[PDB]
Amino acid sequence: GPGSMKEIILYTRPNCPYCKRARDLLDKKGVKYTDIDASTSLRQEMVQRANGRNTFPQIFIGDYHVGGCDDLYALENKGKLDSLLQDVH
Repeated sequence: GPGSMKEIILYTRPNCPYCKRARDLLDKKGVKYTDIDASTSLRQEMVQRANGRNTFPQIFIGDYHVGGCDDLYALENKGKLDSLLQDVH
């Protein structure tokens, strides 16, 4: 059958000295991450239709909302790498 690849979306402002880790890992693996401006005007609607209902900053991946930046790292190192990679893929 055909293939299947998910996409990663980060919801936050461009002034995130921590998010650099998340974006770094993604680009390092070789995936396409979408940077969503903190502006709720578009973030609220995006995150709302992305998960179903939400209006706060966090790290979205495929069909799941992580939350914190380091979170993705810890989980990925804990064994959730498969999911993260499968989502960012």
